[PDB]
Amino acid sequence: MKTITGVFNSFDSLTWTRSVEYVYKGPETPTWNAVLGWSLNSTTADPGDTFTLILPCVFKFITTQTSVDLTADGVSYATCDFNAGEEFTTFSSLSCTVNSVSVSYARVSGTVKLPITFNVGGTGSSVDLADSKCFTAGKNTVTFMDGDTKISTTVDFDASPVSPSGYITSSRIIPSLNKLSSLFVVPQCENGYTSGIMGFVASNGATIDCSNVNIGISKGLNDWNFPVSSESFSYTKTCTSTSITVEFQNVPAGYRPFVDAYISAENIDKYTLTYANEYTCENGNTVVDPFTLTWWGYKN
Repeated sequence: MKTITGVFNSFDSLTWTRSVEYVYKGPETPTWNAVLGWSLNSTTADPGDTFTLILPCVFKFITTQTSVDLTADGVSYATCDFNAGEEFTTFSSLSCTVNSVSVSYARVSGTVKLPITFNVGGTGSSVDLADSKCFTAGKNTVTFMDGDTKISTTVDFDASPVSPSGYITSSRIIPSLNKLSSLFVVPQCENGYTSGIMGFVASNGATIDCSNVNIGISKGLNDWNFPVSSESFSYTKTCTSTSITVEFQNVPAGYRPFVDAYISAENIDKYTLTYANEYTCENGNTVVDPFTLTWWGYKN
């Protein structure tokens, strides 16, 4: 019946788990595990009271469960539902409820482990652009909040191993929507671009969701190759269920044109994009460098 704050009281560790699928400890790479400390006082907390954990800069939880319990020595003191930020908010959260228990306690403390990935960009969306500025390569402080309480720990995020000079592509599963976002950034031109055609044709069983696209020019890219800003500029586009195509003109120096779209896949773990990738740096000659990628996912 009341909302209480300050249940979560420490950020004990943030560690990345290396798997066969994932090779470098990037912020968006599954899976990061945040171990948090929590403490409840029965004189200030009653069963049915609620409290929330805030995770700034966290895209999603990597789990198929809808909730996680705060438990100690086999007793469930609270149930916390996952509320991923995704493309809706820059932060994810837990919404928790204090559980009734068969033990009486005055004070009890424990930890919880949260499987997450961070959002450092992915599209021209308001959400991704803001989060694109969340972290830099190297040492960072990751802060979560419960009401006015701030809890933090340090972590070291490797920069992308992919050169930001060439074309950039990225895809990311949006669990609540059963969709992915997918991004193409045009290769860099030193002194802007005369012209270009950027986008992708979907195949196998992928189709483009034309109601959720972003076309922008970004002022450079962050440490993970993602747009940090998005401004309009001179282009025409055509979006159909199988292809998004953006023809552009007269982009100035210092900027990177990009395009991103939501994708609906018959199989969210396997689809194919064919990328047009044509561009004519200013004062230069047209490059026509199409290529195809198969995107593979390990969603459960």
